[PDB]
Amino acid sequence: NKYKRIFLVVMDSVGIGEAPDAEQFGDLGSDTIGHIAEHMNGLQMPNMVKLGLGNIREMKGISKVEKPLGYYTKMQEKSTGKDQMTGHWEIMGLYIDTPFQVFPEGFPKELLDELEEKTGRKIIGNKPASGTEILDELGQEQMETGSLIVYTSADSVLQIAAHEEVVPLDELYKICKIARELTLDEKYMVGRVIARPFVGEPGNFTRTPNRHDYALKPFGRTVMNELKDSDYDVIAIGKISDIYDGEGVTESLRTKSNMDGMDKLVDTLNMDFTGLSFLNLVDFDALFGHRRDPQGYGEALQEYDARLPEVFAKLKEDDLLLITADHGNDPIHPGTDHTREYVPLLAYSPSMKEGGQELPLRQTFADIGATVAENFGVKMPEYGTSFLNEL
Ligand SMILES: O=P([O-])(O)O[C@H]1O[C@H](COP(=O)(O)O)[C@@H](O)[C@H](O)[C@H]1O
Ligand SMILES: [Mn+2]
Ligand SMILES: [Mn+2]
Ligand SMILES: [Mn+2]
Repeated sequence: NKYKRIFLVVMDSVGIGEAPDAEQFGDLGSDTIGHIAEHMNGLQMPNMVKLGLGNIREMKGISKVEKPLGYYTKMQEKSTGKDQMTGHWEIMGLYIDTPFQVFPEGFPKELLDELEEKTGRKIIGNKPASGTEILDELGQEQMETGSLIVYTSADSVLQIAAHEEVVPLDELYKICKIARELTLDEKYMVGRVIARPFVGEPGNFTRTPNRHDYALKPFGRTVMNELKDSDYDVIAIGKISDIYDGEGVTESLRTKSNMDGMDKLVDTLNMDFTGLSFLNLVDFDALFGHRRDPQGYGEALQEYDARLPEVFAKLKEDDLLLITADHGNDPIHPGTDHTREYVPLLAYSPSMKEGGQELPLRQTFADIGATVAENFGVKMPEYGTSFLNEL
């Protein structure tokens, strides 16, 4: 095998400019890194610059270098949707025709009617909200009536909140499983159904750790599945395991923040493994993109960049580092949804003694999965073209 270990880092939502099909999505003008760079009066990301970020595209504070450490290009999304599961499933070798939906005005009456019909319970709420806001507003009514608080967020989720002393946990989980079946429908396709049990009294409600998530499996066996089946390590860091519903995962490391995610990446550098370490840095999307906070996003990018030199120092001759993103989420863009954007691709190994070069543009995110598959000699994905031989 060419590389013993591959470290794949998804900077979640870190897009590099509108894709050719952005107009279909209402995403003309979208530019996640570029708009952040402008807001920051120049982004400080010297380590990404050294890798060749500016060679992909020059932006404020992000300039090209004569001799990038590794290889660079961008990738274009081939699948229909710009959601979390589409982008990640494509990266690992799939093609997803049917996109996951978001619900800024709440769920269609038809879906909620059927959920009521199957459960024998009333549904209240039906809007995007934080768990705190919705409990303050409807927690007391929920307790008194035994109704279900159904709500969403900026991502593809259907959340069901019920008080633990009013709706037994087991009943709440049964209800969520019913909701999970009903939402396997392209009209209502949510990425995740989430049980949100809570306790307390009006003016003092708290969500309990008895939260359960109900995800869909990827629409195909992924490169991760093939790695696991061939006895390779597949270490998932952060949201990765959840995003693939555990498919192909041999070890999962939970993270609490981007800095904690980098700490776990460092932990995996310290592990003797053969296979894939796969990190998702989610704060970019979860705290800043959807909340349209370019300052916070910019600060987070600078915090991430400052962590990289330690990563560079630990990489071995037979390690490969891949840095990419799944979609965009431009923090200076209308609405609260993701943006359809190209994503950067940086590919670096200390064995690249003369530095890297420009790669042909990746026509699908599955090019990453294809590269990983070829490296480890496992079954090649149906989609994607390996760039292993170019490195
Ligand atoms: O908590 P996480 O990282 O699993 O994230 C979870 O909860 C968030 C809601 O946050 P709130 O608690 O403010 O309602 C949602 O945006 C997200 O889709 C969901 O996976
Ligand atoms: Mn848009
Ligand atoms: Mn994402
Ligand atoms: Mn998102």
